[PDB]
Formats: sequence, structure tokens, C-alpha cells
Amino acid sequence: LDPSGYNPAKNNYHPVEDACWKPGQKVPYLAVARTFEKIEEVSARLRMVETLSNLLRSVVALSPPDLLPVLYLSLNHLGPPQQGLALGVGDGVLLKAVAQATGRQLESVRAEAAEKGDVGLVAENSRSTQRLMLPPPPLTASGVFSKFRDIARLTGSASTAKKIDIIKGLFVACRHSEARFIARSLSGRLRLGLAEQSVLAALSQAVSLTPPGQEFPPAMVDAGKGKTAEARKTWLEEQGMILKQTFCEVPDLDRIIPVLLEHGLERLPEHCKLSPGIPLKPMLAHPTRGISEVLKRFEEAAFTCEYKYDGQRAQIHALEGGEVKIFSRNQADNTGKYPDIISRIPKIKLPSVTSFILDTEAVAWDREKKQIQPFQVLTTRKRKEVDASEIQVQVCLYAFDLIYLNGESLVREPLSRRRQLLRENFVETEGEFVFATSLDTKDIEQIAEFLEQSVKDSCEGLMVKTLDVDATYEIAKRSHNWLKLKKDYLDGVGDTLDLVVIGAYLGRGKRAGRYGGFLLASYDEDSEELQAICKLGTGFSDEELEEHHQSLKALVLPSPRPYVRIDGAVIPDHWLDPSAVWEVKCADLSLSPIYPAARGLVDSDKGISLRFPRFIRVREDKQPEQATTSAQVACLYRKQSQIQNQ
DNA sequence: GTCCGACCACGCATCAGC
DNA sequence: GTCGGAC
Ligand SMILES: *OP(=O)(O)OC[C@H]1O[C@@H](n2cnc3c(N)ncnc32)[C@H](O)[C@@H]1O
Repeated sequence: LDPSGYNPAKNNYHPVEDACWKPGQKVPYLAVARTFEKIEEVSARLRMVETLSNLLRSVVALSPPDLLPVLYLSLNHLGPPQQGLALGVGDGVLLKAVAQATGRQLESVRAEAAEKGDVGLVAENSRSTQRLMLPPPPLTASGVFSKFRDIARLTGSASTAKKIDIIKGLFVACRHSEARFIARSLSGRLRLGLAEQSVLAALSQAVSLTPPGQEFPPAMVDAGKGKTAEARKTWLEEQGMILKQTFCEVPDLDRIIPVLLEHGLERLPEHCKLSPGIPLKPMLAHPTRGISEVLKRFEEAAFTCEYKYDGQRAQIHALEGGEVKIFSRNQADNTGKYPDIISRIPKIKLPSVTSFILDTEAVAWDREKKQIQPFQVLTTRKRKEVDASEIQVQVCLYAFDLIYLNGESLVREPLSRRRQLLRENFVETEGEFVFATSLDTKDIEQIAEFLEQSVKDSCEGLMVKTLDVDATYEIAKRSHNWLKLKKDYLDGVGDTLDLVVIGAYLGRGKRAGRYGGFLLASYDEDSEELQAICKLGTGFSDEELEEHHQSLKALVLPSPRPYVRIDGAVIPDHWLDPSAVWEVKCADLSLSPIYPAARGLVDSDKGISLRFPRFIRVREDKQPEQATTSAQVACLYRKQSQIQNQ
């Protein structure tokens, strides 16, 4: 029928009757755009999941081969994360394509996008570039997804202009609300309120209600008909856990969907299983606000405390044939990034180890003084085509978990077992491969000292993980089974800074209409200057951000004050009269390549910025001259234990 | 608690304009 | 990475 009247949120949805395309025919992108419209219209995740599940139900029964692109479009993903596909399209490039497609000037389009905080609204309500053009053939979901991959594949010189032509071709073919969601997808801000967890929930519910592998018309279109309310809830929850645990071990829709469409959800765990060479989703941590909050949530359950090393996570896979692969926490292939780790793998395990998967942290290590180097030194390593002899920043590994060992997966094993197998089958080599500094006890006085020792030993804090009660590696049960105890989480850390607001930035998405970010500055007394130190975008409540936008709008200046120095920082949208002083908390102080704050007091050509800055409260009693000085900022950077360790 | 999406610094890798 | 909001 007509995809313009598609309603996937209809009460009592028939996957075949309520669809807007014939069987065997490509799924129209308008059907996807209409589904995105009903999803964004609501705020309850349970209602959003059922709406997406209705689209997926119509897809599996009518056009199975279009299920993969529809899922990728709903996730705003280009493919499996280990393939490293990236659009390579910035906001300015997308805005240039919008202005050219709609026939408007670039400045008019850029002003509307900034004032509306969304490029999708600007790209949709502009049907002037059509001029005298008959409507192009309607967009399909698989065709739109194929164009996205085409844009991501374009590289080399003059590739930006070729990306614009493809984006322009999509816009002139967009009808109704299609332009809003393609521009949102290209900008990386789909803004649906639904993401990976809800897509997985909608997928398992769709294949459970409407099973795949059926002949059309489908004999079974709603497998929850003769079921009670509690019986259907527990059935769908049990089905959603089968898919989630499989995806947690194999986060690859290119591997899961074809197996899902041929054998069903119940046969999935026997075809897709955690194997070396295939990256898996890592165990995440929950921020804890103190020791006492660690004793809660865990309750009467024994746990271990380990050093939280400040580096990069390295998921190292050893295949049965001998090949070695390393993956980031985003399942990105980092094998070519660590040629040293590959050549060192012989010295970390004993001969009777054939295959494994370790969960380690690659930390920048120095062999000259035998000390841990900060995270900024680690990020100076090359990313690809690294020659082993050209490595200038050595790396020491800190293993803390074992997922695979000699052909068997230890995902369903307690940490006590996985840790015990780690120390038995692996040898420690200082400066290269060492076990995470651990400690198993309950004494609060002992734990508090371990937190101080970790910071003294160049670490962010402590990681708290149970040993036997809910101590498995099953992400699908709880993604954040571990706890992180960082010092800067406490109430009396001391690393608070009183900074002056010198600029504001127009907000986007949730922050559209008001300010999304602010420019902060410290006072340099000798130069009589306000030197920008960092930007601030988190820590405000929604009510506080409304008060800030109202009160700071009276201080808006057309030009910056002569004593304000920002150097290389992003020029604020609204220059502000220096008056507001805010207390700001951070985790560390970093040597900045753009920020001029305290430049010349610790480094000759580099200033200081803030690591993980967040807003705390307004300092009404303070004035811009009473704010933190650049001398205090330089003294704070020198007092950092990692800086003192050199 | 869960899930989602606002926002932060930094530096390698990449590309347009010249 | 931190953070707050809707459920
Ligand atoms: O703050 P965050 O979510 O990045 O912390 C989690 C990450 O911290 C790293 N890390 C460092 N030390 C450990 C130990 N001992 N155990 C687990 N993770 C650890 C990891 O990279 C982790 O993803």
C-alpha cells in the first residue's frame, strides 16, 4: 500500500496485513523512517521496543534478506566493529551537502542547524532544490544502507566531494520524513532514545512472536497468542537472554543474523560461541562513591581489590594454530598496533597452553627507570603499520582476567576459578607481563590503604570484583558486574577548581535551545589575563542548565574582553562577560596542546587542561579575581603522583 | 538499576586548499 | 571518560 501511512505502533499489529510492501519486495526506507518517527515520539522503552519489534516482524516474514540492513540502520552502525568502517563525514561536510541539495546558502543552513541543534530538521523542511525534478524512485532500506557503506569506503584525495554527491543523491530522493533521519544518521546522532540493548530486545521478541524460516503466508505470526500475561513475559525474557548472551560472545550481526534466520534462536548458542580470533564484549564497571557503598550492593559476598591501571584495554586472543590477535574495548582490531606484544607472547605462557583469551590493560612502561608512564605517553604510539623496531613507547601488560583457555570458555566460571587458572598457566615478567596488583580482604582500614597505595603507584584507583557470588563473565546478565573506586569519586578529594566562565556553546539534541557547553578560564595574575583551561559540559542538572542559560544570556558580549586569552580553544558561540565563577572537579591535570592556562610554568610551549571536568556548584561569594590562579594550577599539576614519579 | 544520550581532553591519521 | 533523566 502506501508507506506514508505506515503505523508500526498500531495496537494489535499484524506483520502481514499492517505492512506497506509486498512480500519478496525490498523494504522501503519510508517504512523505517515512519518506525523511527513512532519510536522517537514516545519515551517508554517498552513501547519503543514493541514498535521496532513490529517492523522487524514484518521484515522477517516478508523480506528476510533485508533484516540485516534494517537492524544496522536502527543501530546507526555500518557493520561489525572489528572491520573499522567509518563514515568520514563531519558536520561541515553534511551541512554543505544539505545546502547544495536544498539550494540554500551554507550560512543560512548552518545558522538554522545551530539554533535548532539538529541537522535533520533543517534537511527535511527544505524542498527547494527539487526545482523541476520528477520524484526519483523511492528509497529502500538496503539501498540506503549500501550508500552509507559507499560513503564510508571512499578514501584518498578528492574523496570528500564524492561523499557529498552520494549524500546529495539521497536527499533529492527523500520524501516525507526520510531526510530528517538520513541527516541524523550521517551526523552520528540518530536521537531515537533506543539503542543496542533495545534493538536486541526487539529482535528476540520479533523472531519469538514471528519465527523465521517460514513459508509465506506465515502459518505462525504470533506465538504468544495462547499464553497468559506472566507466561508471555517470562517466555520473551528467556528468549531475549539467549540472544543477548550470544551477542555478548559474538557481537557480529553478520555472523548472528544468517544463523538466526536458518536455525532459529534456540539453535543460535550452538553455532555462535566465544572462540579465539572473534572479539567479545568486555566486562564493564560501575562507579562507586566510596568504600561503604562497595559493602552494599555486594553485601555478604567475598571480593577482591585490584589496581585500576591507567592505560588501554587489550583483549589478546591466541588461536589454536598460533596466530595472535588483539582487540580494543570497542572490539576494534588492534593487532597491528602492538608488534611488541605479539613477539612477547612466547614468554608469557607455559608450553602446555594452546589457546587463550586474556583481559589485560596495556600500560605505557619505561625500561630506563622501571616506572609506569601516564596515559598521555601511551597515546603517542602509532595506530597502524607499526614496525617492531620503530616502537618508541614501550608497553607493559597487566592481566586481570582469563576468558578462554585451551579450547574451553570460562565465561560461566567464577572469578575465583578464572583467576586461579590465570596464575597457574601464565608466568610473570616484570616490565612486560605482570598480574594486576590484587588484595582479598574485608577490613575497611586495609582497603582504604590499598586505595592510597594504588594512587602512589601511578594508578587511578581500585577495581572491586566479587569472587564467587555473581562473579561470572556473562555480560548479558549484568554489563557492569564490577565496581570502580576512584579517589575523585569521594566528597573530600580536594581536586576542586574555581574557574571563570568566559564563553558558551549552543546545545544540540537534548540540550537544544540552551547552552550545551561552556568555556572556563583561570586567572593569570602576572599577565593580568584570563586563560582558558578547559570546556565544561557535564555535571549540570536540567534545571541548573536552564538557570545558567537565563542568567548568562545577560552577560553575552559581541566581542571578547581584551584580557581573555583562549589561544587554540574552540571559539565560543557566545562571548560572556567574565563574572560567573563555578566550582569544577576533575580527575587529573593534563599538559595541553591548545589550552594556554599556566603556559610557561611547567612546560615551555604547553599549557594545562583538565581531565574529565564536571560541574559541581556555583560560587556566588567568589568573583573572577578570587578564582583559581594559573600558579595554583601549575602547582597542582606538579603535585600529581604520576608527575612526581619522574 | 537499566538504558540512553548529552558533554569532556588528547593525538594519530587523514584530507582540502594552496 | 562523567553525568543526569525517564522508566
Ligand atoms: O573507568 P573505566 O570504566 O574506564 O574503567 C574500566 C577500565 O579500566 C581498565 N582497568 C584497569 N585496571 C583494571 C583491572 N584491574 N580490572 C579491570 N579493568 C581494569 C580496563 O581497561 C577497564 O575496561
